[PDB]
Amino acid sequence: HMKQRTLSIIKPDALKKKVVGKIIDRFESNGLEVIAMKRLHLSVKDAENFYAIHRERPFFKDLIEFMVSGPVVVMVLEGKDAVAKNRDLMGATDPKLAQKGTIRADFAESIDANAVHGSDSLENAHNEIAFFFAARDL
Repeated sequence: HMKQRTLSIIKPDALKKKVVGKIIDRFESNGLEVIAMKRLHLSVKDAENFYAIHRERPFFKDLIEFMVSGPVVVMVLEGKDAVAKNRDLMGATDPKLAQKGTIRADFAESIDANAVHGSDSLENAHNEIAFFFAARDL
C-alpha cells in the first residue's frame, strides 16, 4: 500500500531475444516506472557478490555462468506495492509453472534461463538496488 522500489534484471537470454522493450513495457503498462536503468556485463565477482545468499544452493555455479554469459539490463522499478507487483508480472521462477501472460510464461525457455530477475522481498530490494546504484543516482 506504499510507493516502493524494487530491482529488476533483464537476463542475458531476454537480451539476445531482443525483448527488452516488450518487458519494460510490461512494467510501464502495469503501474510501475523505470526510475533507473543501465545495460552492463556482470563480472564473475559481481555475479557471485550479488547472489552471495545462494552460494551453497545447488543452482549456484550454473546461475553464475549464465548471468555472466552476456550483458543484462538492470533497472529500478517504482510504484505501489512494487516488490509484489514485479513478482506478479514476472510469474513463477520456473516458466513451466508460470501463469499465462506473465513475463516468464511469455519470454522464458527454462528455469535456468527465465528472462528476468526481481527482488523477492523488501529487504532484498534495498540491498539489490544499493548493489547496483549509488543513492545519488536515484
